[PDB]
Amino acid sequence: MATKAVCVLKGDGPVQGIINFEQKESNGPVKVWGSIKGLTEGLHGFHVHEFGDNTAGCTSAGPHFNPLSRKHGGPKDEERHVGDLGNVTADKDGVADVSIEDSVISLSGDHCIIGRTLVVHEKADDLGKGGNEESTKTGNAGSRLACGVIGIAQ
Amino acid sequence: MATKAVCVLKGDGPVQGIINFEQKESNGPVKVWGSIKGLTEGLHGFHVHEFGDNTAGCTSAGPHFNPLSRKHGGPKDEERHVGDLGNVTADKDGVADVSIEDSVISLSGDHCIIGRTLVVHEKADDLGKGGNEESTKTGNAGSRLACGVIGIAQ
Ligand SMILES: [Zn+2]
Ligand SMILES: [Zn+2]
Repeated sequence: MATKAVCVLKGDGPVQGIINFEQKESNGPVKVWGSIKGLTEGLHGFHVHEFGDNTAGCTSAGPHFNPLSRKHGGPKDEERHVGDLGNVTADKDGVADVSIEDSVISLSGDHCIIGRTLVVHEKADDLGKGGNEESTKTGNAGSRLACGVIGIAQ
Repeated sequence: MATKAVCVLKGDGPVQGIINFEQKESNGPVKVWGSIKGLTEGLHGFHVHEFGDNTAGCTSAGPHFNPLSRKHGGPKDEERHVGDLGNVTADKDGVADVSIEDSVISLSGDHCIIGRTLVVHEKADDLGKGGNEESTKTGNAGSRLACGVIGIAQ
């Protein structure tokens, strides 16, 4: 049904952004693109979380969206959360230019991410390869800097 | 299979609030309740708009959600937009304690309002009885005071 979606990211700090999603075929991949500003230079975990609940800011978004009950990985791993979109990279000006294609998320059906929350994190996602409990759950990406509900777009 | 949703309404003015949605059965009504502050005493149009797109504030939400291409009505009318939830009423302190039950909106299927935008309006919705062109589109409810994307809730 939905072929386009959009998310406005905001937080308590300076991190702000707009991410676009496009899926021209229901059984095809989703392109995810846009820009995030206000970030510290370097890598930042970038995940779809389960709830589109911003009533307590990014905290009420709950955990990584994981309907298949897998362990956390990078977006190229077979073992991954549906929500695991890896890292975005901020340049020296604090701007991350996002350009991702993904085959696991969907804008329709059981992996559908409309109505869930996109979150950019304080630290790099260790892609589930950090050798501890936390790595297998969250990637050690730490704090939530900005988030927004993924909405249907024209 | 969502059975709960939530929406944080924010705007450029004093209007803000949190609205909850619950739909225990997919063939059943959706209960809509919560609290919005900052509103002038009396009736305010309360609608689901088509896009969950807050890139230009409430303007980018587009028109009332209307997948059946009907004219604007009140929620008790057969001729209504899916998104036509009617009015909410703010008391003398500016508070609307919202409590609605509606069987045309849904949290799944064709009429699913997850990922769409809830908007509270400046003026009363005339429920399509205003006799002018605008009544059949917006109910003459006027500008958008606060809005948010409807998200899946726990
Ligand atoms: Zn994960
Ligand atoms: Zn309408």
